[PDB]
Amino acid sequence: MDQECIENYAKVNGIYIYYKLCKAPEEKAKLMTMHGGPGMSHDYLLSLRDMTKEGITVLFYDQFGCGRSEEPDQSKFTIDYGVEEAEALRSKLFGNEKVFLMGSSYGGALALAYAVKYQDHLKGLIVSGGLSSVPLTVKEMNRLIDELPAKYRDAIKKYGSSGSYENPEYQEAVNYFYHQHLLRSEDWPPEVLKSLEYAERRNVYRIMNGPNEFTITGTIKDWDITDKISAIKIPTLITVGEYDEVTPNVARVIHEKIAGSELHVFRDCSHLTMWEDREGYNKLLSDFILKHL
Ligand SMILES: *[C@](O)(CCl)[C@@H](N)Cc1ccccc1
Repeated sequence: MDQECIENYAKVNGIYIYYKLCKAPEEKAKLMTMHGGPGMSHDYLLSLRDMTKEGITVLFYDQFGCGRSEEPDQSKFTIDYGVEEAEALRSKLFGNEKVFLMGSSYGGALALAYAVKYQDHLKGLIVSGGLSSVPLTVKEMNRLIDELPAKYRDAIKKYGSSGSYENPEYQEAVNYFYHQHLLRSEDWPPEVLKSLEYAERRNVYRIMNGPNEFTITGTIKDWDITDKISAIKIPTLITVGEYDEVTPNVARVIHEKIAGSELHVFRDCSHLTMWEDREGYNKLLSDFILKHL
């Protein structure tokens, strides 16, 4: 069964980053995880921790300016910097071993940007609810907004149009959206709540993402590397939910570009598929890693 994890606060390429590694028994493969946001934390991905009894070691770590890690210079708020951070961590920790990469949401996109440069260091890639193009995901989310009942749809196009995010009606619509496309549940896990809490307390989510999940005005609103991800040749497991805020259509684009890549859609699921179907999610990412051992 579980055997706790080794927590540390090491110095990466310039800044102090927090990480939590859980390895063995009978380790077969090592796996690094990248939370979403931007500006969240490993916390909400702690369900993937169950894969250790399946011989999978997991590396949970808060990215720059996230969770328990120090915030770098405002200019370092880019995805290209996260990639340099990831590689530095994998190396000054695992040496020159080939590790499996797992990215969730923004982490998925980051995970992709990683493979585009350091795929040779990876043995496999897992992109869950991720994206390769922000403008695309934005276009997809807008549809979801229009598909929401007028009671909330209008509130999102009104108060979200006058900068009135502190409005209760609007905040009411944001919630309905989250309980529909972010996480389908009434008893949200603490891990998620902590990562969400970390998003409102730091500055990354603010400066890179925006007010909320469906109102991106940060510094990635134009990010798009679709014409780059085609160069990835390693085994890729792309998962996405049915009601996923980052539609399976956006997951489809990634599927095309990556040859031989798998694509799995979780019915009755949304964005955080980690808690909606923990056993099935982990099982899928587990067998994926074990076959491409
Ligand atoms: C994920 O990182 C949430 Cl865990 C998500 N915010 C990424 C994203 C979605 C839509 C637009 C930009 C980023």
